[PDB]
Amino acid sequence: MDTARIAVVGAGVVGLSTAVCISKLVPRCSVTIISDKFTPDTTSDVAAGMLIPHTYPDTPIHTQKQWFRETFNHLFAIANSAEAGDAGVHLVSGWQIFQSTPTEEVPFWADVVLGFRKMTEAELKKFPQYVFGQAFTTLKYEGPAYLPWLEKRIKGSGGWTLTRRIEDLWELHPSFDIVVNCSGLGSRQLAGDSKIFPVRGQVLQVQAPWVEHFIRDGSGLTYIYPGTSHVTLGGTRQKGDWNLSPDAENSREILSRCCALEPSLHGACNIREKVGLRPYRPGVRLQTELLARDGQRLPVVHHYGHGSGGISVHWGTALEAARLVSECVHALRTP
Ligand SMILES: Cc1cc2nc3c(=O)[nH]c(=O)nc-3n(C[C@H](O)[C@H](O)[C@H](O)COP(=O)(O)OP(=O)(O)OC[C@H]3O[C@@H](n4cnc5c(N)ncnc54)[C@H](O)[C@@H]3O)c2cc1C
Repeated sequence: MDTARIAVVGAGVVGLSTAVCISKLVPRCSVTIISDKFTPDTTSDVAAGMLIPHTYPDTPIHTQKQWFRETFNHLFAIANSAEAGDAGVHLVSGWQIFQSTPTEEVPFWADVVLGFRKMTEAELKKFPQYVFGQAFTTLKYEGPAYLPWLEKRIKGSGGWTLTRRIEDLWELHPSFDIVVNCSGLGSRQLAGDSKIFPVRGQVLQVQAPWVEHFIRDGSGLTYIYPGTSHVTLGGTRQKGDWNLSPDAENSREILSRCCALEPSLHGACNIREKVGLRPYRPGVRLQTELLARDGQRLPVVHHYGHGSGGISVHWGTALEAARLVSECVHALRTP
């Protein structure tokens, strides 16, 4: 037929990024986006948005580092472009502190992020309960702004957004050629894999524009991130908690920790708490599965289980997923 009919389930940041890379990799494409919840309210919108490579347990550290590099150098061109307002990608400076001096003070992502260095004595004076610190400048992406921009790009490519429920993948078989699974935590029901589980995270969005440097205490328990609209203050990592009701004691402990780290936070307004379910998987599922039970073929390339560090690597993972897509499309062309 000389045309390929693609499909991407998932409206998260990676669900759209994958279709972007597919539209710019595969020669002949007709990729569509099909998800229950789109860019107004996805788990990628509630996300803080800082580009800090959280260490994946089950992925090669050089592969993960390269993913962060490929993502960073794309967002870095975005921040220097004219569309940085609409795409919502801005350079954010700040510091990563530590309770005790680590054995090695250089991570695997020092030479990619801008100007990795140590905190001076005068900089260590800003935090009395802390011995060692690091200083650097990264990029933060606003989800309620970045994801709509990706939508406006894929619309130019030729895709469209359908809002329907997909209980099982076989609904796409009698029409679509290949399916791209980017449903995130939802894929637990889609692909049946039980490895992915939800890590609950609650963040208080407070408004205080004087804060302009981010502050992360190394532990995931305390992060203070500046935002273009709401300063994002959070440190909750409950595991297996599907509960999306904002619990109050978390809003107490997060505020106490973050207020201790940055004191000027005392005079702040509009302390509105939201929650989210990180789709956690030891290794981000990125492989081509060919499921077909007493029927015709159905190639499905999986792409989920991003965890707490999926945004900082969403472009590299998109590249690898589009690689599998191109390989399988070639397998369909040639016999
Ligand atoms: C509070 C919080 C803070 C975070 N902070 C950071 C951070 O600073 N840095 C970082 O790198 N990462 C961070 N993350 C992680 C990051 O937000 C996610 O891991 C990642 O964006 C999710 O990738 P995804 O697009 O596959 O999943 P999602 O964003 O959840 O996208 C999945 C989408 O697929 C669709 N879908 C789902 N199920 C179905 C179904 N059954 N049928 C049809 N469509 C379906 C829906 O539209 C859904 O929104 C954070 C996460 C949370 C919760």
